[PDB]
Amino acid sequence: AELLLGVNIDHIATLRNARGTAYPDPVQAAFIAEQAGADGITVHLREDRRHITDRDVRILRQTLDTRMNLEMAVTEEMLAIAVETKPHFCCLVPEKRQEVTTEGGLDVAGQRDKMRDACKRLADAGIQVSLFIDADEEQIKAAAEVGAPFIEIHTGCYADAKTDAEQAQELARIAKAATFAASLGLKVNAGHGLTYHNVKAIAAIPEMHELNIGHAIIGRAVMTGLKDAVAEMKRLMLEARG
Amino acid sequence: AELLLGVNIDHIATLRNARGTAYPDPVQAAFIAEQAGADGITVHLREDRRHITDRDVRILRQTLDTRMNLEMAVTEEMLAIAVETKPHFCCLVPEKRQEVTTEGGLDVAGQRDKMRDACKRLADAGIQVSLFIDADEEQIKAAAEVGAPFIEIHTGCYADAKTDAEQAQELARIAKAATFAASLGLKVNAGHGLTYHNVKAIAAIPEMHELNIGHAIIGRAVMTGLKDAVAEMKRLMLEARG
Amino acid sequence: AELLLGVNIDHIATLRNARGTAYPDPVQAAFIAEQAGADGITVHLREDRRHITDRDVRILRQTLDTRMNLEMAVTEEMLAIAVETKPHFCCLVPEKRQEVTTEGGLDVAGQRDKMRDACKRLADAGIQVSLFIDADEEQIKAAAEVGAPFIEIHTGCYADAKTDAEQAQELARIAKAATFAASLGLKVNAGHGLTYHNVKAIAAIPEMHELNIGHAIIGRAVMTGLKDAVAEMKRLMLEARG
Amino acid sequence: AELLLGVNIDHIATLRNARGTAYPDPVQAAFIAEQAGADGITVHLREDRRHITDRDVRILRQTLDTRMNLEMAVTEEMLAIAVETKPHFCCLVPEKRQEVTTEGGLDVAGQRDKMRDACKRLADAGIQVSLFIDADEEQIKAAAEVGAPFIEIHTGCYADAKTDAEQAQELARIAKAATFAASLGLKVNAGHGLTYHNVKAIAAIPEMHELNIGHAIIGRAVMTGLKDAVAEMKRLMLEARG
Amino acid sequence: AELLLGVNIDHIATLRNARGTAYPDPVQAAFIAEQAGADGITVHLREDRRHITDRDVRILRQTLDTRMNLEMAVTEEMLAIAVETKPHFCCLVPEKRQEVTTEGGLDVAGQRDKMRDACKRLADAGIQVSLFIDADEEQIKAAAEVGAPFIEIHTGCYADAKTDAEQAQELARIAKAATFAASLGLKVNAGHGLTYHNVKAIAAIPEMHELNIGHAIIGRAVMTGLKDAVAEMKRLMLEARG
Amino acid sequence: AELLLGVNIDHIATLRNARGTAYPDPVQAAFIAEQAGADGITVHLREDRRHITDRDVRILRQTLDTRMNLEMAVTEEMLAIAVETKPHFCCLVPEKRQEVTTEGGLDVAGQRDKMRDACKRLADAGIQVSLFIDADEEQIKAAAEVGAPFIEIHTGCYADAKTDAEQAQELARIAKAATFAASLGLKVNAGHGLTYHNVKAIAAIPEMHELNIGHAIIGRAVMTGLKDAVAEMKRLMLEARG
Amino acid sequence: AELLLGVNIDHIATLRNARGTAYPDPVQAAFIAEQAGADGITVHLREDRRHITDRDVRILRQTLDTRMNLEMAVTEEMLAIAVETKPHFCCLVPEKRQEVTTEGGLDVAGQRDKMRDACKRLADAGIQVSLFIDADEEQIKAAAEVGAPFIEIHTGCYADAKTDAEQAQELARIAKAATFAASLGLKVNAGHGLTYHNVKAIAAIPEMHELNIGHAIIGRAVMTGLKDAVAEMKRLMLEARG
Amino acid sequence: AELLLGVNIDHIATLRNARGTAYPDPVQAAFIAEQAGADGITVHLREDRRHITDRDVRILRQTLDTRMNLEMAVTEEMLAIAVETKPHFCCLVPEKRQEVTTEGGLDVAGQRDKMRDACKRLADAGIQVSLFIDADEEQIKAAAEVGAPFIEIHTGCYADAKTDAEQAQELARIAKAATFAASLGLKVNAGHGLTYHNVKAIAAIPEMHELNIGHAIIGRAVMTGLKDAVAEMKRLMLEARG
Repeated sequence: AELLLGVNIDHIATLRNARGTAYPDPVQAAFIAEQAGADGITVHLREDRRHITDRDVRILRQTLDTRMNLEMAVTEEMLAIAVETKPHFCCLVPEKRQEVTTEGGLDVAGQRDKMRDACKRLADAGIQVSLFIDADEEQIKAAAEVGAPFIEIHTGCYADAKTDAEQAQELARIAKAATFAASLGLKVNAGHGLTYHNVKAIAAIPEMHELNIGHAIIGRAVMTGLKDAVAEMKRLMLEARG
Repeated sequence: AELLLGVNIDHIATLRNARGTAYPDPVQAAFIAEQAGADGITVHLREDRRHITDRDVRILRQTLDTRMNLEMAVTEEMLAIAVETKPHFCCLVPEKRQEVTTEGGLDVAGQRDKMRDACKRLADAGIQVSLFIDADEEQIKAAAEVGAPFIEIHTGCYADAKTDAEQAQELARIAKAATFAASLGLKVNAGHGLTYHNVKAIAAIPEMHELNIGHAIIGRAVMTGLKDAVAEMKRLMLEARG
Repeated sequence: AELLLGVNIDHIATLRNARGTAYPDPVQAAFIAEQAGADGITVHLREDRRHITDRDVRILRQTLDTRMNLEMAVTEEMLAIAVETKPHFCCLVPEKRQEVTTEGGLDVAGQRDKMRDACKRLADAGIQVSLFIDADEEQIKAAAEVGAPFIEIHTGCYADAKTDAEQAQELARIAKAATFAASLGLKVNAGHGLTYHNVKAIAAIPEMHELNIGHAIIGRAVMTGLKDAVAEMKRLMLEARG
Repeated sequence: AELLLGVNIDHIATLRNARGTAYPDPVQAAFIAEQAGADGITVHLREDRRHITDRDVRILRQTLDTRMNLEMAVTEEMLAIAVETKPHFCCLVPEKRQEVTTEGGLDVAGQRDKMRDACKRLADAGIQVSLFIDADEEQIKAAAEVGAPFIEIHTGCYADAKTDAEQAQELARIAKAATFAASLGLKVNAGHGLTYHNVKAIAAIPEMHELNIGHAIIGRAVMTGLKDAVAEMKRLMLEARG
Repeated sequence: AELLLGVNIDHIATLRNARGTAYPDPVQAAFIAEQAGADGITVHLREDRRHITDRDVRILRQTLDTRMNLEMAVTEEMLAIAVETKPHFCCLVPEKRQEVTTEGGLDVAGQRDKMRDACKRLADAGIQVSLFIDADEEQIKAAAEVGAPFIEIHTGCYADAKTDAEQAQELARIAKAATFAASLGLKVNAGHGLTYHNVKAIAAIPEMHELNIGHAIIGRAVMTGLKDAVAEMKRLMLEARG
Repeated sequence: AELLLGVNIDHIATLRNARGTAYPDPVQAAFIAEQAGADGITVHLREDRRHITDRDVRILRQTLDTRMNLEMAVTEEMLAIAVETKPHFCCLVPEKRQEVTTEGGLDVAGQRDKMRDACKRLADAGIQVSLFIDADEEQIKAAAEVGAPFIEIHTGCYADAKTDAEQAQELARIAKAATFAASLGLKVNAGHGLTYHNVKAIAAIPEMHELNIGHAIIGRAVMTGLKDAVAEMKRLMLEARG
Repeated sequence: AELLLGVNIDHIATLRNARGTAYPDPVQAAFIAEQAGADGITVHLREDRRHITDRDVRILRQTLDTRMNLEMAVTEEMLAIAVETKPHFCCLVPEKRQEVTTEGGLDVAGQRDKMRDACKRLADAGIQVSLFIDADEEQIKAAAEVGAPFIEIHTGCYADAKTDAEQAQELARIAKAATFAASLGLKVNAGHGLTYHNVKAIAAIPEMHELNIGHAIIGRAVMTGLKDAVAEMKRLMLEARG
Repeated sequence: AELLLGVNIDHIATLRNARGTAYPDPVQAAFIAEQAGADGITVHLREDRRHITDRDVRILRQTLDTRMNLEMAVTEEMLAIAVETKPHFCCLVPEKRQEVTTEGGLDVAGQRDKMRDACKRLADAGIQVSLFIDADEEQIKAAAEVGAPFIEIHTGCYADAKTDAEQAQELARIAKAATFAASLGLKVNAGHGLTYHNVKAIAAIPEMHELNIGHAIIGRAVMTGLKDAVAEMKRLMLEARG
């Protein structure tokens, strides 16, 4: 069971929206990445459409050769959109202060009914749901209890570690959380903030299923090209596992 | 006298500022482009520091191997900064509705004193000033009258042409403006909005001195890498001239 | 301007339809071509949707950064599809033997009424029409009379030339045909069957506006990759005109 | 233990044939592939020679540097050619409806006389025979009972699996079919319809001797070139066993 | 018109023959070079089949996409092989003491009877003949009387030029000889011995039709690979005429 | 430990010597290969200096960054050259009828006196000696008694193996012979005749110390360039031991 | 973690200072290395600023995406510079002969007071200290006693080993030294003089934390380019530990 | 008319020497450069052999495939070596203060006896001599009066020009100096300190025969590799003349 990699192309759109032209087109990047080590493409459809737009989602859904992971907030609009779109995966994320925790994860343990409804609903649509949460066992437990098949652990605190001791600390937390989530029947993803220098430690955690990385790749891309940027990340990820 | 190309790296910073990390770093891109066909690097130091930051300007000024073109508004702050920085070039641009025209060019013909002061001031600092203006002969004339050594014609209307007839129209206007500006002792640049498909027609206009292109290059870069993106643009630009 | 390259990506889809998978996708090929030297993308919507399908046209129309040239037979179905799709260019080709001539181009001189009608109806939709015809003065004069802004000379016979003498003769004929056509106010294209070894003599012809090439490019792509295949064809074309 | 890759270049030919030209030439693709990770080259010599032709087989036979794997229907014409051509391997496949099962595999269970004879005849010419069958125990036993050295499991259903569950269900089917086939002294292959995204789980299966892949490889090749298409596939395969 | 390049791939077979293996296979080099700047492929079927063998010719004749230039001695064996093979071109070269010049080229002045017969016989077969001679007037007049449509000047002496004077003189000798041949209605070629550093002076000679180079190309190819080697040669040649 | 690769660059000089030119120059190949996977460079100073010449050895001895493996016949001339040259290694090979085996390797069992003298004399000079012998016990015992520290098994017969049976047997023969040699205190090498498709089985033999390959590498290099050719071989070797 | 690579870019600046230009700039090299396999960048601020200057350190400190390892002599000037610069790592090296030992590493066992002081003062600035010393137990025990968290074993002698025996001996010594050092709670690095051909034996040593390499990498960069030079060194290092 | 490029590989050696190793080796750089656009290779054999050494010159002389240009001070030691070494070109340069003018050039005007003798002596050994002088009429006349075939104008001041005006002033100086030098029968060169950014204006100057560049090329090479560094420079030079 190879460690999978989902490439988030959101920032290709960031770059496009700055001038309101058609380029660069997320649709092209998706092709490059899928053929360069990406097992899935991730797009976050924000409410304010900062980058990825409804057009993007609509055409990508028809052009992706692998599968879509729709990052979105738990709101009527987005729930409706995802059910309509039928993405293979859906990643629920906070987008406001009430749904967010002190670390930026989805507050599941405090919104059990809302999350329960959302999960069954997305599941009836044939969508595999992933609740984006902190390496918090309480949230991890609640996630399991509301029926999500996946949870994506927030690796941002780890990415932003200011000292090695602080980083090693966040690593351990993440690792124990993953092990705990698995013992609950959850498959577990991570990836937020991961870079070419801190990706290996996470990739090594056995419970990890897939890593959703975006920015570091797109940031490497402007220099070296998307093909090599994605390929390097996948190479490093597999090395971590061997 | 080879047609020169200045690569605007602003959007590398756009990409960086989206997540507040250090990468991608404009400093790296500047190296790649200078060695890939760029005769100068252009950075726009906006008042709100959307992308390029004071850090950027400060280090770039020490790392560029060619020369800096500081795009900036005519305000006390920016005038002070540029005098302090001593860029080789300075490109005055509108950033508000009063300094802008109906086309987005710097309103020179209506602010002669402000522009006159700015030009002599930047010139005393040893800076070669370029007034960013529309292909308007009135503005072109005023630009000459206030003492600017350069003017950069706004090629955006041309870039955004919706029909070929409309485009050919904007081309002619641009070409006659350039010829007119030259007969006034001005050296003339262009470049805003130019892309890999419409760059040749502009590059062919003999009066053109240097083209300041940014977005299309950076947008091509996320796919192919900055090296080739800059090189392709310079290749197309020189073909236009032969 | 300079000789333009219209890349026909039909065979990308013949490879696809040979299996029923979604790969390779013409949408990707189009992006690669548009960035490798192609000034337009061409697709031939056959009545039997043998390669290019309606889905290809619908999506391509939204993804192309340049413009679409739609080759199609002159039937109510296609004209309706074409009027609705609104591509920049349209090239009317024969699909049935009662449509073809001795050498293989559209038969305009014999179907002036239908052709006059088509041209009018497509031009009304804002589409610029081109009639694919043999290097035949009769057909060329008729193309003009019916209102077409373009004609595309069928370069097959020249590409199929079995001897050096037969080739030089076909060449001369194409060139004299092009000049005549121009004298009638027509803009002229070509490209069918053109290859890496025989494209220069055609590109050297001054009246040539755009060369639409497919098979030879795709044929080189399977070995080399589309990016280089296209850039090569383009390079050769511009060398011929210098 | 060392997983071999067998590249099928049939679709290089389909491309060519869609036009009647000499290119792209299968003979070229074989050199490229044999030097990019291919251990053998496969060609399916169909009755209607829709792609690979008698010339191809005649020249490929004198130009391959590794070995030929002739795919063919069980007929007198083919057996006769195979015996004469003396290819290293031979893969008996269904071309007609009365010789194919309900899922696609060659119907050996229901043609034991025909197959027993094919095998003895081909084996008598020093050709190692493989029967292209479904992952079905009844067919595998017939295969062994008749004497074939090899069998090639049809991964068609696994490749076409719509849901993840449906895919895992089909994987287990193949893996148990292979283990079983091995217990009866058969060497087992696969490959039909495998892609850069599903090949690994099949390559992980121990009993696999050689994987015969074609379409996905050629489909990647029109984009990246045959060399990298072939080298990637090989790399993924060995990664799966590592 | 277009200055052409014939690539002699003889030395590919030279590397092969030093071992009795099948690699490297001339057939592969051919595809590579024709797709990288070669306009024709040249092979010299020596009597002793030192490198090129009958199978090479037999198969190349079937795989070449451009055309064959068969270099050969004048012997009944070779004339029959040539008439059977029907290569597009035939270059008659000296292989024995009695047929050579002290300078190395074919002694046509001394074998007027033989050569006349060869030119006629090869001509009725539809083969364009070239005589490999020295930049000598007597041999050129001989070549002319005998009926050869082409001549290939021996650029050997120029290539081994020891001083800058010695070289400039041989250059001049060829330039005049080429003009002399043309005034006689002969088309002229050269190439033998030409390298990456001395080719341009020869390519610049107006009367030159095609350059038949092999050894310096193969010698560069062992380091950089055939493709770039061939492409690089072609480029230097085109640079010479620009 | 590390399985090593000695690259025989003899055939570089073979291409050169076919013309008396200075290119390709063995000295260049050496730098290329040592920097691409070679751990040593091997040259065979034949008596007739067919390829490698004294200057090659004289200069290589000065430019090599790793070390020289001098292949040579046992003659007073060569022993003196070797003692003078002081290459790190010396591989004694058969060049005349009286010194060869019907299989091709050095006949040590038949020249015990001569070989013993060579090993001692070359040894006092500080050269590690290897005897090029067949995978034969009598020759190995002979090599052992005479004092040679190394032996290089002749993988020729295995390389020219006609069937999969013939090959598997020669493999087995070498594997056992290698173990036999080691039990005698000899270090063992091989390589001759090994290609990109048969090298792995040999590299996997535990007792193998270094593989001295040349011809298949040069033969691949003519197409792809030395660097990738060498690097690719090295990789296959490392893959074999993993 | 995995063996880390510390790339020393000092020689980038020795190339620069050899002329007084601004190129090549170490700032660029650092970016290339950080993206090619380097986990840290090393610079040696010599008292004579022979290559790396203060400007290099000041800017690098702001541009590096990983972390700075500053090599420096133990003087008040450097310590003050180091305390202020706050690099992640500091490696104390001898610059004067009253600082060096027999083999060339720092002399800690003889200057325990100064070293205890340094370590304390640098650790107080938050810098992690490493003492560059020979593979000498006495020096290692003293490094520990004075408080250093790291030591870097001087691999020069092993890299300079004039014979295989001298090399294996130096190796064994380094390995035994590393183990001892570890038993004292010290983390151990190495790398001086390490090359592409001798780096594996050192990387294979388990106690090795990071390898700091410069000269050999830069030496390969002038030929190959930094990106590949680094990626190669890295590749070799990770192969050694697998 | 055909501008030649002469690459100086002195700094490849400075790199090497800064460490006492064998690499990087100048012999390697010369092959790379000679095959990437260099028409000759230059080496400055200084008195203190700080970079290029007697070994280098001795081996480079037997390995160059184009020709050697020996830069040296006018002394007995050097003349003697030059005469023996028999380099194709020789460039007399100042190494001491009493032999250099106020701007840098060789003082010929003030050492007519010394120079007249050097020239006659070197010329007597078949060496073409060039005097490295300033763009100063007094020195150019002395150069011609003494007999030197060539002169190499020192572009040092133009390269170091601080302001644009100062640069144009220095350019005109060089261009008039060259035209003048030409009128006296001298062949004129340049190159010192030229970069990828200022080389073109110098290459545009008609009278220029060969440009000798080194530092900028090697400085680009540590980043991109010597091949592209050399090929870019050549490309820019020819673009300037085109």
